[PDB]
Amino acid sequence: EQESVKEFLAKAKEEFLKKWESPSQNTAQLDHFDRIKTLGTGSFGRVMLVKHKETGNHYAMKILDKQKVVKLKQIEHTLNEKRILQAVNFPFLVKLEFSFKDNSNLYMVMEYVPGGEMFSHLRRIGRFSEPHARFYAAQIVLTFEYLHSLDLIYRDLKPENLLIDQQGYIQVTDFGFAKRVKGRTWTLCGTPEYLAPEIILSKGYNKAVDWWALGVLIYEMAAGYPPFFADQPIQIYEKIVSGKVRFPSHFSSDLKDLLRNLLQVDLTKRFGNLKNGVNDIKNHKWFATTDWIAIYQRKVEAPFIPKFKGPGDTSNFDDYEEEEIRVSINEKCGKEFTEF
Ligand SMILES: C#CCN(C)Cc1nc(C2(O)CCNCC2)cs1
Ligand SMILES: C#CCN(C)Cc1nc(C2(O)CCNCC2)cs1
Repeated sequence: EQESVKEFLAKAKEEFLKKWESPSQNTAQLDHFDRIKTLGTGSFGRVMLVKHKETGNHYAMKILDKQKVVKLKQIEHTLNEKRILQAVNFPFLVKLEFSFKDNSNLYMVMEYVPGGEMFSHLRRIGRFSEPHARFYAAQIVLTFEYLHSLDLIYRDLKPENLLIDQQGYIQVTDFGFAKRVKGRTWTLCGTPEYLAPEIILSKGYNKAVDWWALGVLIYEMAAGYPPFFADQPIQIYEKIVSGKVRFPSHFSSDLKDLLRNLLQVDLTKRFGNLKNGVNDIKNHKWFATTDWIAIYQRKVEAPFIPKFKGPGDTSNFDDYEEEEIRVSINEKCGKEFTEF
């Protein structure tokens, strides 16, 4: 609305498109780093703390096995992830420093954020007060304003993907489902508790699914548990498509009103997806105390600072079996990953 916001977003889009159209490639190699510790694992990849041998700097290295990426139908998703991360720039997104590939794997070398996942702190404290939840939610609102103005949808908002930095601010990690979308998209993906009804029903869907997921995240931060849950995914999906939501009595009236408009099952009536876009959220009464410019500038004192001893501390992450990073003598899946 204000011309200063319009010109900020226009410059952000110009700088994104220049890097999008000419991506960087092949900017390091594996024997430039020492392996320290496994920080997370999944069905086709893992994340490892590493140290660069010449500079001494620490990084979070995401390692993807090419053969498993193909088998689980993730080729286009992994190419989206790396092409988007090398082109974006925003205070609340983890930065990609290097990328490269070898006979067996794809590598994305990110900044290391030592404070841990928001999920760990939420479960240890029980629930966040409304001011504490609001500080984190404001950073997500600004991040989605940025991403959506570049025609990007994020599609994986949840507490495990939000890391807490040395200042107590959020860094969003894991762009494995992020995509450049000018109209609608159709892939079934995401985590069950956070999916909007139009994903579950196999519709063509848009950026409104990120604003639904922000309603699930704010509910989970302020209550301690998500609004839709069950033992089996089909039962979760039945609750989501009903959209019946019960709120704890300790929620303020302003919080309940915001959540009824983000958790709106009709996508054409959902906040974030109306004529006024993000400003229906930024101007809602639950955000009346938020200084949007001071949050962007990192000038607000955070609700807490994680406890850690230095840039290589891993005490806020958990323990996994330590496995080899094997590189085959023969090249695998070369054609499929030519652009990486
Ligand atoms: C290889 C090959 C030919 N396949 C039909 C290609 C395939 N594409 C998929 C997608 O889910 C990838 C994400 N965009 C939507 C389609 C699954 S299988
Ligand atoms: C708290 C509590 C009680 N549970 C029934 C709550 C639940 N929490 C989950 C999640 O693990 C899903 C993924 N992100 C974080 C929360 C599933 S069911």
